[PDB]
Amino acid sequence: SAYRHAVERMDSSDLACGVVLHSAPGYPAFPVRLATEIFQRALARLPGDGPVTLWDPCCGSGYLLTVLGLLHRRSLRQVIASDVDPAPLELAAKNLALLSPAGLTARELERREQSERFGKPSYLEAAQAARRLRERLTAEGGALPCAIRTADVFDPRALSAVLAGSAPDVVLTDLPYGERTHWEGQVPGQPVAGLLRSLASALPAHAVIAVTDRSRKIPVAPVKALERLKIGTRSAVMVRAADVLEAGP
Repeated sequence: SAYRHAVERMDSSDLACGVVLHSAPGYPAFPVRLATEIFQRALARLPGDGPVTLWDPCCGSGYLLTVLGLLHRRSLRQVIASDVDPAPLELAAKNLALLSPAGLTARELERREQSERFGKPSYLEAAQAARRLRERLTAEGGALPCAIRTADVFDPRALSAVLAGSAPDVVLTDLPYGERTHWEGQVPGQPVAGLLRSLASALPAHAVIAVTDRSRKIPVAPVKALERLKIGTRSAVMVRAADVLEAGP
């Protein structure tokens, strides 16, 4: 596949994992360029272009959702994060804190304090990145409403509490490594199918569900794929919520 939206390689350095946004040893970053490509492909499959509610129900460290929240602030009404275990969620919460000017100010201050203490140039590189992100966030809509809760995405009855009355237009998630057959591989068909059915039970009919994995092709049949892409070692697939429901059990 070719980049349709992220056509020219951007300066995504301010959003790099471990600069302003928070890194973890146990969770991967996600490439910014691919994140924005997938998100823009999903937006292109929505009926209209009003403000979008975006949900990541396997949010991990929250890096992915936070990249999208900042980068695509102008296109977003709110973001929702959820995942099954407490460990990732502590870090996801730190990342989501960056979706307000106050959170970015706090991170910038932390980096400036680290500069004074340690003297490493990178801390000041990070403080300036946080300042720039805050300035863009302020100009592009201000604080982005966000919520984060624990929930098992495979349990459809858990979902209404995560949504708290919101109707997500886009789900975008990087599949958790524990759902893979093994660490090297990919999530198999039955788990993917169950994930999609669970989500579609909670979403409005028009919602676009976009999932990505380390694989050549993510199995969704008998659901019809709206669209697929392959970039590097990663693939993505998008489906419509209404179509998932039409496929049956």
